[PDB]
Amino acid sequence: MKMRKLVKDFGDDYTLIQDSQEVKAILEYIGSEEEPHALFVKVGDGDYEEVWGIDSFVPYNFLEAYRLK
Repeated sequence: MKMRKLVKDFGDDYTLIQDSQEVKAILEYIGSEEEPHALFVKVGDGDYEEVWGIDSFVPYNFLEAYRLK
């Protein structure tokens, strides 16, 4: 499983989440103690198939995202 991925490599099958409150909700949902400021999520079959975070609120293609789910 690839545990790290460059933002620039997140295609259209992913969605960016920046809303502070939604990030918090998601993190609790998946049970993560990590504190990213933005998420890249892949939604699948009515659930979150993947959840990745970046420590920056603004997404830069060069940032490295880390998989949380």
